[PDB]
This record gives sequence, structure tokens and C-alpha cells, in this order.
Amino acid sequence: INWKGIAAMAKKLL
Repeated sequence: INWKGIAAMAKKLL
């Protein structure tokens, strides 16, 4: 689980 990946994923839904 990459933090960056999550951050990108968090915005992904955004």
C-alpha cells in the first residue's frame, strides 16, 4: 500500500 497511491486514489474518487 503506497501512500502516494492512496492519495491518488483518494482524489481519484474526487
